[PDB]
Amino acid sequence: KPIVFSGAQPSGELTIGNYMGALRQWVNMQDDYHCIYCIVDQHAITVRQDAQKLRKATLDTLALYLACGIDPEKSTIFVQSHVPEHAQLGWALNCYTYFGELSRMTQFKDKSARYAENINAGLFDYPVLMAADILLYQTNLVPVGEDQKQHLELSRDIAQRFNALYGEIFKVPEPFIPKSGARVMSLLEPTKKMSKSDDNRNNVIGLLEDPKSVVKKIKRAVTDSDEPPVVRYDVQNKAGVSNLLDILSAVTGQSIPELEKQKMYGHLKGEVADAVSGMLTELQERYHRFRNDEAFLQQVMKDGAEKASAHASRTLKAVYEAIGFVAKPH
Amino acid sequence: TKPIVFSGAQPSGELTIGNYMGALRQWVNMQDDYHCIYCIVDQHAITVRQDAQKLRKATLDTLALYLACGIDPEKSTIFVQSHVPEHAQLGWALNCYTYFGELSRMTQFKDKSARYAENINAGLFDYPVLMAADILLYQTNLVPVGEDQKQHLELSRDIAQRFNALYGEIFKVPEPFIPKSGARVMSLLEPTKKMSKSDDNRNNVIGLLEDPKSVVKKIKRAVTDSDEPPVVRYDVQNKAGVSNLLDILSAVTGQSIPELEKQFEGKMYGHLKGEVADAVSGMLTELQERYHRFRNDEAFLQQVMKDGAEKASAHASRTLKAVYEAIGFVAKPH
Ligand SMILES: Nc1ncnc2c1ncn2[C@@H]1O[C@H](COP(=O)(O)OP(=O)(O)OP(=O)(O)O)[C@@H](O)[C@H]1O
Ligand SMILES: Nc1ncnc2c1ncn2[C@@H]1O[C@H](COP(=O)(O)OP(=O)(O)OP(=O)(O)O)[C@@H](O)[C@H]1O
Ligand SMILES: C[C@H]1c2c[nH]c3cccc(c23)S[C@H]1C(=O)O
Ligand SMILES: C[C@H]1c2c[nH]c3cccc(c23)S[C@H]1C(=O)O
Ligand SMILES: [Mg+2]
Ligand SMILES: [Mg+2]
Repeated sequence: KPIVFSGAQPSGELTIGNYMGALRQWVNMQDDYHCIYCIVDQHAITVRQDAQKLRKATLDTLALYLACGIDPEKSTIFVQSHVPEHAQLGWALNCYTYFGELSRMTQFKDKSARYAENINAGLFDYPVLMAADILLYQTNLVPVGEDQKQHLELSRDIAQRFNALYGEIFKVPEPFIPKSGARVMSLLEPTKKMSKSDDNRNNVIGLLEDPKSVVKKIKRAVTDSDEPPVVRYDVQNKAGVSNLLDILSAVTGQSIPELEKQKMYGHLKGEVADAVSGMLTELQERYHRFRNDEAFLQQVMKDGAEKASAHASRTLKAVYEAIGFVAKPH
Repeated sequence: TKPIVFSGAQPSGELTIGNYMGALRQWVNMQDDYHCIYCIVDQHAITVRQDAQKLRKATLDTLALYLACGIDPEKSTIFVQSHVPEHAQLGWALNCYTYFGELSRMTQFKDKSARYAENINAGLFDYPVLMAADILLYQTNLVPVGEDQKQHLELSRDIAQRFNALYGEIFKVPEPFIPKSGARVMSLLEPTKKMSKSDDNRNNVIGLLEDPKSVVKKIKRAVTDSDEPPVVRYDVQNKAGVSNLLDILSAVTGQSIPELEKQFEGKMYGHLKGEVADAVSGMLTELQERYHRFRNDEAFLQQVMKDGAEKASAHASRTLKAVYEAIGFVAKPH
């Protein structure tokens, strides 16, 4: 069985874009792959977090994984900072990553624009720690949304570069990007993707949004000024309507069967809202159960970090041995 | 309760008289009045490409030379950086509180980028952050380094202050200790660049294990100026090679530059070179008598690293625990 690894930041409440781009695939892959899923709190602090909100968001993210169907008896689930090997491989991989590879990254430039007062070395080094997360587990396949394609390309290049110097230390990982829902767009600015960290909460549908909020947010989503108004797919010219179709389509898997609903944008918006909320209520029932069982959350983190540590330590010893470090005395 | 001292050196070649005068001599001398922790920073070393077999050998070479110089494992904690995972862990955390601009302004990154233009890697750029992690983990008060690391230590002070301003008094704010002489010993054939263990041209450096004959030859060929008559006077701008010899002699003997200039009135650079070579070789006799016994005692080397890593881990994990609590991480279940 190939190995699957993927992560999400506790930087906010997971969104429907997180669900369609990543989490839905994570759940689907649990029988055909040895799946390892991580709450990457070390990545989350590359953007300034209130300390209380970060601890809460870590546990919220864990309960949301569980609520979406990530099964701790099938998959390893763990918190990144609980496994020191991630930071240790992160440093070693820095020494095999070109500065130019990092400065050219779309996320670094975009987040630097968004956080001009906190352009820190963690933001720059983000893809290297990502590569470390992935390569530690001899990962074959990495289910992510479209925005992480470039980062995953670096992970592939780093694995191959290190292997060329030292032998077959790493597996070379490949992305798994879904054909629908890989880049869900912001409701009030459909030219930019939906991001859980957005200060403007109305761009985003969180997985825990009650039915009234969903109606309100979807009703106000930016749509085009065509005359007459019809539901057609043109990302360059009907970005908002196209994103609303993508959301409903990747929620019900039909495509042009909805394109054949030839009504007004308010009919689409009422349907998206009802459909989206029907999904959440099932998820939300499991969440409110998992989130308030602290003993269960602690057991899942404990068991998951122990499982991850066994694999991560094996790869890291091999890396340290290859590089030339004196082994830690036992 | 003694103030805490931390310092490191990379396993990147035989330590030089520059490493000794700028750092190692002070390391030894601070062992009685400070709680001293000294590190072989192999994770920093790999920011420049190393052959794996040479790195492993150089790690033990460096450890044995620490011990031969008088670093005392009864008095000091001695360990290899990679043996203590908290260093990389805090290294990542401090990345998130270090500005990209601060790192791009470091002179070392610029200078090494020029030397290794084919390997300008993210480790070389992030070098000072891991350095700050190494130091801040141990609640360090004083960091004995040569002058070239002054800028890097200023960053460590800035990172500690920045972090404490957000989270409370998690870190001690470390201070450099840089000697008044021998803080930047210069290369013998190119006196405008410092002595460096990593220099491909071995005739630029005096390693701590070099014979008296080898010392005499390298000092003899050291670049000087064309003053006729020769003038033994300290002037880095105009007389870099002669000034470096005076600095080296001053660093060995304790004699001031004015005293040495008076001493060498009417004398030739050959007089200066002979006195430098004799002084340097006398400085090295004791550590050279002991090096091979330390280097060939593998059980001793392993035991020192074992005990040191255990002692380091106890202090580092307490600081890292406090850092992770302050940042907002969920603590690992026990
Ligand atoms: N709008 C989106 N559509 C689809 N997938 C997405 C979207 N945003 C993020 N993802 C995916 O979700 C996963 C987790 O990413 P991440 O934790 O960074 O979420 P995020 O919403 O981008 O948060 P942040 O704004 O803090 O970066 C990744 O696989 C990422 O590609
Ligand atoms: N020429 C020098 N004079 C005085 N101190 C020096 C000199 N070179 C290095 N040092 C000091 O020696 C210590 C260890 O530095 P390090 O291990 O990098 O040595 P190095 O000779 O600079 O090697 P490399 O060329 O690999 O950087 C530091 O405190 C550094 O400031
Ligand atoms: C959450 C982030 C992350 C850290 N480690 C990994 C490993 C795999 C995929 C991802 C990540 S996806 C990435 C992102 O920023 O989207
Ligand atoms: C060896 C390097 C290093 C790593 N961690 C530390 C901590 C203190 C002093 C130094 C270092 S000195 C520095 C240098 O490059 O000179
Ligand atoms: Mg993101
Ligand atoms: Mg150096």
